[PDB]
Amino acid sequence: KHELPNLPYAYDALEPHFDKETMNIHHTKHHNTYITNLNAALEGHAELADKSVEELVANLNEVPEAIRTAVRNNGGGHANHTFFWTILSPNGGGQPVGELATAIEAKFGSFDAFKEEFAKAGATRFGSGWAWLVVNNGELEVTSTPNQDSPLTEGKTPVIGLDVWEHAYYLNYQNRRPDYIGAFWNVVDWNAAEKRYQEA
Amino acid sequence: KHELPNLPYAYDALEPHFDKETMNIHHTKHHNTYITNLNAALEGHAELADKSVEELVANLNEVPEAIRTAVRNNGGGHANHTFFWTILSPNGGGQPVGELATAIEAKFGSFDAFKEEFAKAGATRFGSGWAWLVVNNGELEVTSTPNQDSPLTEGKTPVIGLDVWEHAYYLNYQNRRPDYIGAFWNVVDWNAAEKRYQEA
Ligand SMILES: [Mn+2]
Ligand SMILES: [Mn+2]
Repeated sequence: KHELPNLPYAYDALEPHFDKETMNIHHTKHHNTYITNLNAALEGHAELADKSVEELVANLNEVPEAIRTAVRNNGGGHANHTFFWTILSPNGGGQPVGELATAIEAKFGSFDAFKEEFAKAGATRFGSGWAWLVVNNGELEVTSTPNQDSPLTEGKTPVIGLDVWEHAYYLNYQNRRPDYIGAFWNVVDWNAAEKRYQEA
Repeated sequence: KHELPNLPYAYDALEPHFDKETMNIHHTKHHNTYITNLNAALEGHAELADKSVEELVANLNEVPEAIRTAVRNNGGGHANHTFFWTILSPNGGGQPVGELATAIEAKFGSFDAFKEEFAKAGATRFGSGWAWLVVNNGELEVTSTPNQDSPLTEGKTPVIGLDVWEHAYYLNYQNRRPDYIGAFWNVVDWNAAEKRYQEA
C-alpha cells in the first residue's frame, strides 16, 4: 500500500536545470522500483506496512532483521525521493525566505557561505548518496548520507536535500557534479523549505 | 608519479556494447581524476610514491591515517580502472578458455551458472561499486565491493570484474543495469582472464 506520488509539476518544468528525460526516468523507473521493492519486503508484515514511510525509516531499529536491509534501502529510496520532488519548483530559486533565512545567516554567516558548505558536502560524498540541510538540535546542520540512508534515522529533520547518485545528473552533466549542484539552486523551493523548517 | 594508462584498443572498439562517449568520459575524466587526487594525497610521502598502486591498496592499513581515506578511494579507483581496461577487448566475448574454464565449471557447475551468480552480485550491489570473480587462497569466488574498495585489500586476486557505478552504464542503459551486465559478456576478454588466473 505504498504508492508513487505524482510530481507537483510537469516533467519539463525544471528545465534547463534538471532535464525532462531524467525527471521521467528518475520518477517513473527509479522511485517506482524502490516502491515495488519496499512493498515486496513488507509482504507478511501487514502491521509494519501501515506505517508512513518516514516513521518506518526513522525507527529502522524495530524492523525485523530479516527484512531490515531491504527497508533501509528501499524505504530510504521512497522517503528520500518523495521529499525531493516537493523541495523543487519551477517557481523556486533565489534567496532563502522567512525564519529559515534568518537562521541560515546566523548559523552559516551568509547564504553564499551556506551554499558553499552544502556544495562541498555534495562534492565530497564519495559514491552514491545525498546532501542535506537538516535540523538537529533545533540547530541547522549541513550533512551528507550514503546510498539511501535518511537523516530521519539519526533523529535529524530534512529541510532541503539533493540527490547525488549519478542517475540524478549523468544525462545532463556527466561527471560534472559541481555544475549540477550549481543548477539545483535555481530550482530549490525556499517557500517549501521554510514550511519544513517551521514544521519541525 | 602515477600516470593514466592508454587504453589497449580504440575508444569505439567496444561498440555497441559499451558506447564510445562513455569510454571517453570514463577513461579521460573519471579515471584521470582518481589519479590526480591520488598524486595530490601522496605529496610528502616518498615511502608510498615508490609503491605500485596495487601494492598501496593491498596494504591500505600501512597508509598513514591522515591520507588513508584518500588512498582507499582514489588508489582504489586507479587500481580498479587500470585492471578493468585490461579485461575487455573487441576480440572478447564467448566461452571461457584454458585452466580457468575448467575451474569455473568445477566451482559453479557450468559457465551459464557462473554468469547468473555474477549477474546477481552485480545487480544486488546497492549504490556504487564493482562485481568480481576472484581467487581466494586458490579458490574461485564471486564477490562485490562498495565504491572503489578492492578485493586486493582482503588478499583476494581479481580475475574478472565489472564497474557498476552508474557512470559506467547510464548513457547507454540508464536504469537497466541488468542489460549492461548482459552486454559485458560480449566484450570480457577470457584470454586475458586466463592469464590473471595463471598468475594468481
Ligand atoms: Mn535518485
Ligand atoms: Mn568507473
